Amino acid sequence: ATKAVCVLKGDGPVQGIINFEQKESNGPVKVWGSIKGLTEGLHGFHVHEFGDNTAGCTSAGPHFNPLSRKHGGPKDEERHVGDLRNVTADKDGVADVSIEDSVISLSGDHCIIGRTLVVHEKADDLGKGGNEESTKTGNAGSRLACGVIGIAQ
Amino acid sequence: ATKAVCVLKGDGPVQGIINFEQKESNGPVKVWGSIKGLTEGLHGFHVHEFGDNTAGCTSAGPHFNPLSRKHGGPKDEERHVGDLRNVTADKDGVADVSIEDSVISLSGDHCIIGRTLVVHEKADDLGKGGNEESTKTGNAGSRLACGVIGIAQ
Ligand SMILES: [Cu+2]
Ligand SMILES: [Zn+2]
Ligand SMILES: [Zn+2]
Ligand SMILES: [Zn+2]
Repeated sequence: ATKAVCVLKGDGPVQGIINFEQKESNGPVKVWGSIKGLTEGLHGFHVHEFGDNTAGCTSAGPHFNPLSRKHGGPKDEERHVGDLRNVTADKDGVADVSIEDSVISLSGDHCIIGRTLVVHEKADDLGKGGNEESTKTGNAGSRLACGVIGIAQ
Repeated sequence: ATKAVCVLKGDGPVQGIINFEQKESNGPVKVWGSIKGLTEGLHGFHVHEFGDNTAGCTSAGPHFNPLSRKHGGPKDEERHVGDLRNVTADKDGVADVSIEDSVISLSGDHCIIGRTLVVHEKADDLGKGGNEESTKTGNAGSRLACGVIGIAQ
């Protein structure tokens, strides 16, 4: 089993800690933790290509997309590797994150270690927003907080 | 060619940006950038095992040492993978860094992507200090700033 971690920070009050664990090579990855300081409701959640925080979250590049596919969310084969849909902040602006994803990995050519996890201002429309950008990015607005994904003990 | 980058931050004023470039698999890695806020003089400069910033630089773990060697200088055969050259700050607190290292790598068994770069309170003694601890850590004092090493464009 392999593990990773990410501390999310930005220019505002959004802060979080997200853990990753992958029991088997090419197996599902458990993603869990908490993000606070968010507005209630849906916030886009993505792995961006570059683990480059030199210009804050702006230098993280586009969605991690090694298979050169369209943006999506629900369907494993019809998304970018980095598309992790939305986190949901409850009434108190805390998102309790707990999901399992079978497309990201902590090794091999879908590996996310050394890349940037980003939480967004707005909901990701999952590719169904009805415009061209929806199929590129999901229209999730600004990057509120991010961090580089590191190897964990 | 591949590339990496690291933004070093801590609780004090020490901060910086360090770039990595490796033109060939298992070839030398150029390491260059700048760190500010430092006391004039030598400062230890290490790759630590874990890219875990959840307890600040403390959660980075030990020197990256996949070959289970003693601590040394970068030019020694007996060294940890993570034992890089000390950086040197001028009077104004700025260490402009430019080195090459042939033991770290951006892929393979010595890969440092997803690990942590740390700049220290004082000089690394290169394992030539006059105590036992010298050949464990190099006696470089506290961890002033650190960051996770990410994939760059
Ligand atoms: Cu160190
Ligand atoms: Zn995004
Ligand atoms: Zn996407
Ligand atoms: Zn060492």
